[PDB]
Amino acid sequence: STIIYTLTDEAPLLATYSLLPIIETFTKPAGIEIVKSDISVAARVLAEFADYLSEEQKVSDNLAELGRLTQDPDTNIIKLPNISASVAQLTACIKELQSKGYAIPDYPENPATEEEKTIKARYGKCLGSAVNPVLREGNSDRRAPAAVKNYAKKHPHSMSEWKQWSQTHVSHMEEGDFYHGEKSMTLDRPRNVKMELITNSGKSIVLKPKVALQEGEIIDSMFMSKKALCDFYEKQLDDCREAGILFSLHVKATMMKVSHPIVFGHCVKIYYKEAFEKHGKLFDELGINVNNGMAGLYEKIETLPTSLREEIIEDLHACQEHRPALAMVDSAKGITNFHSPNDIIVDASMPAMIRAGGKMWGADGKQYDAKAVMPESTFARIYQEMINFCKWHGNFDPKTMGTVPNVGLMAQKAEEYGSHDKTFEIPEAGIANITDLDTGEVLLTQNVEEGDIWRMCQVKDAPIRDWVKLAVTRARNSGMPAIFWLDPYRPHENELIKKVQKYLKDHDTTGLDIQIMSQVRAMRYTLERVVRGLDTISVTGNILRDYLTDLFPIMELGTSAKMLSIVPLMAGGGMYETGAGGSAPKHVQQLVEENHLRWDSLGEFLALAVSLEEMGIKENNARTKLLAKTLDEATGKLLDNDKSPSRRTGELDNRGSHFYLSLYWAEALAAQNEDAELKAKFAPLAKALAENEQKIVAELAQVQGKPADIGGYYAVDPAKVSAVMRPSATFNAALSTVQ
Amino acid sequence: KSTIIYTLTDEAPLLATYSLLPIIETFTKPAGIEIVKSDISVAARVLAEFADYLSEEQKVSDNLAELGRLTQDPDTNIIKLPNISASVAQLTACIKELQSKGYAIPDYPENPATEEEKTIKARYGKCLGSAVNPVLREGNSDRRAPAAVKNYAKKHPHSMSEWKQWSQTHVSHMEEGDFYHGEKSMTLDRPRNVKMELITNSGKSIVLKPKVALQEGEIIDSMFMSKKALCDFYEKQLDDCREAGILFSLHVKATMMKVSHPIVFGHCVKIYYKEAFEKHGKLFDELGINVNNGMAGLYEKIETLPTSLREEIIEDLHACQEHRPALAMVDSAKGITNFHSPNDIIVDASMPAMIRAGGKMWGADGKQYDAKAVMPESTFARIYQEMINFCKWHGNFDPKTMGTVPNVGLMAQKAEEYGSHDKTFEIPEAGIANITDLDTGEVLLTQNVEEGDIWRMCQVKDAPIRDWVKLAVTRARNSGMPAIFWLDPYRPHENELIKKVQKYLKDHDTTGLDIQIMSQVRAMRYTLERVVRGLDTISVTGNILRDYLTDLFPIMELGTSAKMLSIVPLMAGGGMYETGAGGSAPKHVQQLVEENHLRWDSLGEFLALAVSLEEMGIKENNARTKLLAKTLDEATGKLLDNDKSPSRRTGELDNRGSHFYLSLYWAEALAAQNEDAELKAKFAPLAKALAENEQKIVAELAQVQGKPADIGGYYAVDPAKVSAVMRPSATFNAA
Ligand SMILES: [Mg+2]
Ligand SMILES: [Mg+2]
Repeated sequence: STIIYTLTDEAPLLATYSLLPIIETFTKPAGIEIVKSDISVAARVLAEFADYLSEEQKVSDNLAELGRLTQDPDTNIIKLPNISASVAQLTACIKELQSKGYAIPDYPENPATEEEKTIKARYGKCLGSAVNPVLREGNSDRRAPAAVKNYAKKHPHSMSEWKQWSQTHVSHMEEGDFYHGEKSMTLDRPRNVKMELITNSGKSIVLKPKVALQEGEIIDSMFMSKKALCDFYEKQLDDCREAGILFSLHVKATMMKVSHPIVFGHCVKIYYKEAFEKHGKLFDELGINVNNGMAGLYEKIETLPTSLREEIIEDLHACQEHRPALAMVDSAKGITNFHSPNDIIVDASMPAMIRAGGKMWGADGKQYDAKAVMPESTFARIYQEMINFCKWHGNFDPKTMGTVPNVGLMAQKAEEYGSHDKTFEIPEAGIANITDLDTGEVLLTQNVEEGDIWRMCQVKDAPIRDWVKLAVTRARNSGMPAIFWLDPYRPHENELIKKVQKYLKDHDTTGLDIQIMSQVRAMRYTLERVVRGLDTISVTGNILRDYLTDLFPIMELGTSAKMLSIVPLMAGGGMYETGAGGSAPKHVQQLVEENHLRWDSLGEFLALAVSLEEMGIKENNARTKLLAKTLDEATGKLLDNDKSPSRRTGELDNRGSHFYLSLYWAEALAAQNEDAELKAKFAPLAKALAENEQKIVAELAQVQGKPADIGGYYAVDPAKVSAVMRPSATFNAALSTVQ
Repeated sequence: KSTIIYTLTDEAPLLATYSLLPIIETFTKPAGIEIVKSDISVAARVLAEFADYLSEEQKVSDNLAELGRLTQDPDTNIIKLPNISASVAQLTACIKELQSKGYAIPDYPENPATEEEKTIKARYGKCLGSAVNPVLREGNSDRRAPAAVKNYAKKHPHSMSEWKQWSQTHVSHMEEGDFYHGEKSMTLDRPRNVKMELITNSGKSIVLKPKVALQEGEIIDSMFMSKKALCDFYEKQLDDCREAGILFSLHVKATMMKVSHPIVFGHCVKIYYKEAFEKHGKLFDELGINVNNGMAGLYEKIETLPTSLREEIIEDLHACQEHRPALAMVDSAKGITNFHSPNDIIVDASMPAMIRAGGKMWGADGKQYDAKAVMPESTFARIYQEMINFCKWHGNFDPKTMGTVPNVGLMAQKAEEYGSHDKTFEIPEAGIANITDLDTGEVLLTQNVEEGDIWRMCQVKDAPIRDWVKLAVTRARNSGMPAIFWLDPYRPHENELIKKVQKYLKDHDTTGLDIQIMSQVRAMRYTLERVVRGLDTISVTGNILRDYLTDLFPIMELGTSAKMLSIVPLMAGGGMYETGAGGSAPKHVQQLVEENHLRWDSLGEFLALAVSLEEMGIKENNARTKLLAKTLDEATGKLLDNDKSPSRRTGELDNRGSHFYLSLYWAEALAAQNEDAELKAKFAPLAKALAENEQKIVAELAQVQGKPADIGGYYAVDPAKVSAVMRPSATFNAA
C-alpha cells in the first residue's frame, strides 16, 4: 500500500532528497511503499512538448497520471509546495532545458504566426497554478495538529493589547451590496442558461452565452450597486476623518480578479474625487485604470511636462486636507493602502491587525486605530463580531485558548471562487436575467444600473453532500462540536440550510453535537468556547474557509502556515498539502552559494503523520498508527528542543532537522510498548543515532560555508543533489541497518 | 357580580381619582361590573392602626389588611395607584390632621421616657416607609408596553442620539474576585436550618447570622466580593480611563443593595482620592467620615475644622485629579460629581439614559463626553456592554420600526439578591465562611474570605419559580411571542434555575410555543437582533434583570419607564394592576390648591383599566369586558394623538378634561361599534352629548379659576369638598 510523494520545485525539492530516504526506511516495516512523482515546472514542460523530444529524452506526464489517480480510492498523496510559474520563470526553465539539450521551442511572448499562436497556448497549460486544480478534488479538512497546538501553549507568541476603549471597527454596507440584493435557488432539473441583460430600452445584450447546470445545483444572482457603494464610501470616508483615525480597505483582488479591482478602484476615484474630476480628461487619455492601484497613475504622469505633472501631484495631495488619513503598506516609502489592490489582502491583513491589538500603520511610521472598510457586508460582519469580543475581553491567550478547525466547502470551484468567468460590469441600466436558453424560462431577475457589478455563483450537490459527510465525520473522530455557519436571511445560505438539514439525516449523528447558526452567531458561539479552552469545528462555505484558516490560526499559533491542509478526495483517497507557501527561491540561493538550507520541513513532518494515521484507519493497520502516534511525539520534541533549522549558515539547517527528527522518532519507536516486533527493528537504529548524534551533526556542519553544485536549477541533477543533501557518512550508515 | 377594587391613596393621585372614578361606574355598569372603594391612604392606615383611641362612628375598617386577605381570592381584581411611603415628618404633619379635626390620638416624639413611648414608637412605625406595597405584591411581574403607548411611539418617535461606530464608551466590570466569578449554590432536597458562621484562621467562631430557615426545593447562594480584587480593579480601571481621556462613572444601586453597594461605592472614592485619604485618614476618622455614603458628608463634616485646615483638605482632594481621570457629573453647574452620593447615579436608570444619549455622560463643563461605565460586580453588567457593542455597530435604535421586549420577572417573596438585606456582611477577619446546618453540623457551602470582603447568602423559593414558569408560558401562549429565559449556564445560581425551568416547562402545554433558554448575553443579543427587525421577544429573567430590563427597553421604545403595564398576577389566580412607580409628587398638590393645575399621572390609570378589563374578559368569560378594554385602548390612544394630555399651564389640560375627553372617546367608539347588539349602545346617552357641548365643559371649568380652592385638609380630607373643584361644572355630571 502506497504513499505518493511529489517531487516539486526548488527548496522543498532539495529538502526531500534529504528527508525521503528517512521516510522510506521508517515506513518499510509497516508495508508502506513510497512512490516518487515529479511535477516540477521542468517535468510538466517536457510532458507538454514530447513532440519536440528525443525518445529517451521523453518524460511521462505525471500531473495527468496524478489526476486520473484522484479517482482511485486507495490513493494517498503528500503534496509539497511547487511553482505556479510566472512567464519569467518558464522562459528561464525553457532556456535552462534548452542548454541541457532538450530542443523545445522558445517562448513566443508575442506570437508572429503559425505555431507561435498555438505554442504560447500550449506553454499556457504550464503557466500559472497548473497543479492545484488537477489535484484538489474534494473539499477542505483543515486544522492545527496537537504537536503545534501544545508547543504554542508552552511557548506563546506575541499578542498586542486591546484597549477597552479602542476605536477600531469594521465598516460594511447595509444595503445595495451583493448580500442584501442577492437571489438564489436550487435547480430541480438540468438546464442550460445564459446571463443576459435586457437594456432599459429593450436591446438584449448577452453577457454569458452558455452555462450548464445540473439538478440540485444551487445558483445565486448577486450584484454590487455602484451608487450604493459610492455613497457608502463617501459617507464612511467623511466618517473616518471626523473620528481622527486611519481609513483602510480590505479586499481579495488576487482571487476575485474581476469583482474586486472594481470595488477597490471606486474607493480611490472617490477619495480623490476632486482631483479626478479635474483630470479625468487626461487620465482617460493616458489609459490610467486606477482599479489596478494608484501606482499606475503615477508611472504614466511621469511622461508629462514637469509642470503639468507637478500640478496633478499637488491636486492629489490637496484631497488629503478634506479626506481621512490613510493606512500605509510602507510608511517610510509613502506606499498607501491605495498603491495596489494586491497589497492589503483581506484574509491576511485582518487577522494581522487584530493580532496587533486593532492597529494599523500611519504615514509617520507609528500605529493608530483604524476603520477597516470591507464594502461587501456578507463576509465582513464576521471580523466585526470578533473585534467587539476583543475590546471587551482583551486579546486572546494562546497559553489557554482552544482550537478552531475548519471543514470547508470548496469542491469544483464552489461558490464565490468559481464566478470569475461569470462576473460583469453592467453596460446600461436594465434587467439582469439568468435565463434557460433552451426553454426561454427566466430563473433569476435583477434590478441593475450602469456600472453595477453582477455575478452568478454555483455550487454542486455532490460537493455539498460530501461536505456534510465530512462535517459529521470530523465531529465523530474528534469529539468537538461542529457548527454550521449559515445565515437564514441570506438566500444562498438558506439554500444550503435546506441541504444541510436533509443530509444530516443520511448519517449517524447520535453521539455528536452539530448545530446550524448564523455566521455572526456561530462566530460568537465559537469565541465564547475558544476563550474557555474548548474546541469547535467551523463548517463553512468556500470563502469563510479561506478567511478562517488564516484568522483562527494566527490567534492560536501566530502563523497560518503550520497547519494540516487536508483534501479528503471524493473517491475516498486523501491528499495532504504540506504548505500554502511558495517553494521559496531564496533558500535555494543559500544552498548553492554557501551550502546551508534554511527550508523548514515541519509541514512535511506533519503531512506524513495524518497520511499514516488515515492510511492507518482505512486499511486497518496497527503499524501505521504507531508510526503516526510516534512521529507525533517526535515532532513535538523536535519543537521543544529547538531543532528546526536556523536561518544562518554554520548552524543547523534542513538536514540536521531531519536528523533530529529521525532521532526522536526512532527513540520513540524504541521506547514504545505497543508493538514488540517494531521495537526490535527500531531499537538498534535508535541507539546508532543517539550514540553518534554529535559525530553526525559535526559531519553535517563540516560541509557548510562553501558552495554546493546541484547540477541545475529548474532542472537539478539527482546524483549531485543527493550528494549535497545527504553528505554525512555516519548518518547514511545508520539508516542502512534496521533489521 | 364580578368586581374590581379601586384604591384611594394620598395627595395628587388621591385627588385625580375622586374625579375619574364616577366616570367609570358609567361605562362599566352595562358590563356587569361593580366598583368598591378602598382607602389605604397614609391617613386612613394610622386610623386602623391606632383605633383604641377613638369613638365608634370615628372608627374605620382596616382597609390594608382586608386586601391582605383578598390576595387569596381567585377572582380579585385590583388597581393600585401611587401612595406615600410615609416618613420622618410626613407622618408628623399627618400625626395632626385629625387632632385639628377631632380624633384622640398619641403624639410621637422619640427619646422616649418609661415604655408606652417606645411602644407607641414601635406602634406607628407600622405606617412608615413602603409599608403598603409588600402587602400587595403577591407573585412576580408581568411588565409590557400597552398597545396604545407603543403605537403612539412609532408615530411620534422621541430623540435617539447618534452612536458613532468609533465610540469609546464601554462597560468596565471585574473579571475575577467579584460575586459572580466566585459564586456557589445548591438546591435543597431537605428543609434545613442554617447559620452563617465565620471560622477565624485561628479557629475562633464568629456567628454572623444565627438562624435561617430554608425550605425544600429552595435555591441558596454563597457569594463574595473580594476587597483586594475590587480595589485592584478600581486602581487598574482608573488608570485605564485616564490614559483613555474618557469620563469615569460608577453605576450601582445603593437604594436597594443598601448594605452591599455603598461599600463598593465608598471604596471607589477612597481609592480615587487615595493620596488625600492616606494623610487625613486619622482626621477623617476622628470626625466620622464614612465616604461609603459619598463625598457629600465629607464636606459637611470638615466644615467644623478651621478655615486654614479645611482649605488644605479641599486642596489635597483637588490635587488628586492631576493624576486621575475626569468624573461623570450629576450636576455640572453646582459641581456635583459621581461621588457626591451613591444614590444619584442609580444604575438601571443611569445606564439606559446613557445609551439613549449615544453613550454619553456629562463632563464638568456642562458638555457631553464618552464614558467608562464602571459596574464592578460582573453578574448584571455584561448585558449593557452587549447592547453598547450592538449600537456601535448599527447605530442607535429606531423607535418607528423597532419591536417590544416585555418582561416576565421572578421576584415573589423577595427572590434572589433583593432579599439578602439581612444576610450580607463585611468580613471582620480572614477565615472561612460557612453556611452550616444548625442540626447536623454539615457545612453545605463554604468560601475563603479575607478582611473586608463582602459576603451574602441569596435564596429563592420554589413556589415563586413555579409560578414564574407558568407565567412565562401563559404570556407566551396569550401573545404568540417567543419567550427566552435569560440564564447563564456558567453561573451556579442561574444554572440551578435552568434545572428547575427545564423541569417545570414540561408541566405546561407549550406545543405551539417558542420557548428557549439562553445565557444573559446570548439572550440579550438575540432579542436585540429581533427588535431591530421590528420583532417582539418576551424576556424571562431574574429579580435584578427584572428591575434593569423594565427600564432599559422602555427607555429605548418610549423614552420613559413610566408608561407601562405593571401587572402582578397573584398566586391564587387573580391579579393586581399598578398605574405607576413614580412618587406622588406632592409638589403638584399645591398647584391644585394655591391655583388649580395638578399633574400628568392620569395616563397610568387608563391603562391599568384597559388590562383589568381585558383579563377580566377571559377569567370570568365576559364578552362584556373584552369590549370595554379594546375600546378603552382605542380611546386612550387618540387621547394621545390629539395632545389632550395634562398641562403644566393653567388654561388648561390636566385630568379634568383628559379625564372627560376619553368619556367623549370611550363612547365615540362604543356607539360606532358593530360586532355586538347587547352593548349596541345603550352607551348612546350618546358620546355626541360630550360632543353637543364639546368645547364648553372645557370652558365651564376654564372659568373654574385657579386662584384658590381648599381641599380643607391634606391627608385626611372630607368627602364633600373636592367635588366643588375636581367636579366643578354642572353640565358635566349631567350627561
Ligand atoms: Mg488564505
Ligand atoms: Mg427599575
